[PDB]
Amino acid sequence: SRIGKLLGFEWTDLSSWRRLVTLLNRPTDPASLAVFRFLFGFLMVLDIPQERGLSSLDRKYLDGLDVCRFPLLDALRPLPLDWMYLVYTIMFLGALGMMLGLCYRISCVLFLLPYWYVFLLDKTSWNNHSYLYGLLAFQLTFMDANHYWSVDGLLNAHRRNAHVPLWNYAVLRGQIFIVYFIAGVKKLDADWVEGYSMEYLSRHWLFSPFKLLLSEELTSLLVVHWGGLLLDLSAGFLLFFDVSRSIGLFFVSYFHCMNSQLFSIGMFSYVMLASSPLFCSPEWPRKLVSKPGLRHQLGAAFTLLYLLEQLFLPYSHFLTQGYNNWTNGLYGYSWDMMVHSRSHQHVKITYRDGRTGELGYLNPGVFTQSRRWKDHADMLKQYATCLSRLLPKYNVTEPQIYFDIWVSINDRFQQRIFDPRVDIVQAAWSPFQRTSWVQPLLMDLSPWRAKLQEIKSSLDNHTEVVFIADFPGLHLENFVSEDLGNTSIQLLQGEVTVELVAEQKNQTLREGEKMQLPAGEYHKVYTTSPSPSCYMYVYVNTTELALEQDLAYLQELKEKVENGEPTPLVQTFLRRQQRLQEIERRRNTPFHERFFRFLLRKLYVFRRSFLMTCISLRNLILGRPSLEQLAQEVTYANLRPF
Ligand SMILES: *[C@@H]1O[C@H](CO)[C@@H](O[C@@H]2O[C@H](CO)[C@@H](O)[C@H](O)[C@H]2NC(C)=O)[C@H](O)[C@H]1NC(C)=O
Ligand SMILES: *[C@@H]1O[C@H](CO)[C@@H](O[C@@H]2O[C@H](CO)[C@@H](O)[C@H](O)[C@H]2NC(C)=O)[C@H](O)[C@H]1NC(C)=O
Ligand SMILES: *[C@@H]1O[C@H](CO)[C@@H](O[C@@H]2O[C@H](CO)[C@@H](O)[C@H](O)[C@H]2NC(C)=O)[C@H](O)[C@H]1NC(C)=O
Ligand SMILES: *[C@@H]1O[C@H](CO)[C@@H](O)[C@H](O)[C@H]1NC(C)=O
Repeated sequence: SRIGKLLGFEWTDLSSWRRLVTLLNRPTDPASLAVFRFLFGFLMVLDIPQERGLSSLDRKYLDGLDVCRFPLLDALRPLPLDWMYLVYTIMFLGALGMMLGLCYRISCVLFLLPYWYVFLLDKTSWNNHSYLYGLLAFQLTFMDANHYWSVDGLLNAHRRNAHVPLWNYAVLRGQIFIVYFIAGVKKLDADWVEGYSMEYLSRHWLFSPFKLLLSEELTSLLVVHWGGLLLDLSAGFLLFFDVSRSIGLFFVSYFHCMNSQLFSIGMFSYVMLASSPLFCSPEWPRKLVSKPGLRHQLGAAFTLLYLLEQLFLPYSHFLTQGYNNWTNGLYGYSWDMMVHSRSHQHVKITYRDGRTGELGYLNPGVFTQSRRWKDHADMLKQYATCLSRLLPKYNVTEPQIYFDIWVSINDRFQQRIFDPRVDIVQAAWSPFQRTSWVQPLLMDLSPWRAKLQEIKSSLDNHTEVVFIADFPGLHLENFVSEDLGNTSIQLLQGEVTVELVAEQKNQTLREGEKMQLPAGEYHKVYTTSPSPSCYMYVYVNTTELALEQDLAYLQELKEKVENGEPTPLVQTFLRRQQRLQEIERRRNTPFHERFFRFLLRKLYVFRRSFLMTCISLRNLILGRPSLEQLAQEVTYANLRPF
């Protein structure tokens, strides 16, 4: 029958529970599962000492210097350095055991435990590939892949050349299809259909022949955005059918190779390439060489429940209102890669003393190791709690901490994200309720960006225009510098007051009015309307302005008569010229020198990781020697091999 030829199954097995159970447990050849197991083990062995932090473990959890952690659960506290090195050693031993296929269950447990522990230990390092690695580890733990091409066959003849059930293939195929389909359906965004996101990626040299047949706007619009969506849909769909197998495999391989070359994601693309050929016939590596029980019901119930859970999970942001933010939820467990970009401008942290009442300012990125806390509420709350418990170390009383964070998403209006008058230390945050101290985004200016495009077709190219939207009640204080000549402010919408404190003069502005700000003084803008206000700064100050004035003077002198202690400006210009010549030389440099330097750096990373692991194991087993020998070993370990 054509139905069973194409779909691989019949309808009459779906009529009964027992018929479905008997259908889902047909035996098959284990060769491709063993090939995928070997490839996944080798890729994880190569991937552990590079991205997970085995080399950089000594400066992430160094003793003495306290860093505000960001765990999912507040009870989690990391172990000291020797125990963390022991945990990474146990994880590497489990990865080696999964790679060689000996003692498969214990190896899968010893790989599944510390990877999930490290993934739950840190929220700032969440990504798509770590979550995919955790899901693939949890999937491959339960399956049996030790029946072909393994040391377990040599150590035991009972587990060599044996059959495997169908659901071990079905779960992995469903997982890959779920990842592809969820990425494709999450790429249907309002900012992605207009091509604003990742619009600067078309300037890369790997798109060099694509500019030969298409214009730059056409290459940036049709190929990057729509072509990626079509490639995701085709990678989801074409691998199921036997007619579209080879062309779909070629497209998947080309897409994964291009994404591996274009970005710095790591070894995610190689793992996707290793999981790509699983959709073929289950005897494809073999040609290269030459009443049901209760567990049958368990292997189907687990498959159905896991598929339902993984289908429901990426659209489960409607229950996580506590972690909800401007866009949606947390990041990483939604498969929406490369959709949004950030450009942070300024962060100001103020503190008021609880006893003296004095006001002071803190450093922007003090006591923190990451830059991902400026977009999420829970990380801000944990940072406030950490600063509240840390600030008495510097002769400070019980503090009041006020934040002021400005951010822009996908080149929009720079507006505040939180209210700067709410103390976060005494504030309330719950995972099951909507937060009350998050400013909503102003999407009403979205067509007026095109009007801003008209402003982008306005005046000199060297001029600068900044779009600022302000909430009612707040005030923006700025210091226009002395060099900022010809600085003007134009009001677009609302009612604002501009105040100069040097002469104590405040004026009200109307729509369309223009004002000239003083240079070298502090100024403030207040919103004095019930509605939020939108306005624009038009100014040009910089070395571009100075060089344009000097270029006009030199051009006038040239057309009149002529041709066209150290010197820091001349040396800076020569350094920029030498930077351009070094870029041109790197383009002209053959690949072998860069490859040798890359291999030397990777060998240094691997050697430093192995030496630090050996030093930590010697300190754990044989105790801690005197500090002179330890300092000598630290100096010897950090030395480049050469
Ligand atoms: C300083 O203010 C702004 C730049 O900050 C400029 O003002 C423009 O004035 C010129 C004519 O002088 C007009 O063509 C432009 O349309 C004005 N800018 C607007 C309305 O966007 C100019 O560089 C300086 N102002 C003056 C009066 O010279
Ligand atoms: C110009 O008018 C504004 C508008 O009232 C004044 O701004 C206020 O400043 C005072 C203290 O300077 C505060 O007590 C008020 O709460 C502010 N108003 C708002 C709505 O926040 C500004 O001080 C005036 N400047 C001069 C020089 O008179
Ligand atoms: C405003 O104009 C000044 C012109 O001096 C710009 O500054 C120079 O700034 C760069 C850093 O961006 C320094 O490396 C140079 O040494 C400065 N030149 C000097 C001091 O002669 C400045 O970037 C412009 N923009 C702002 C926001 O101030
Ligand atoms: C005041 O602060 C300094 C540095 O923070 C330190 O000596 C100590 O915490 C305080 N000293 C006294 C005498 O209270």
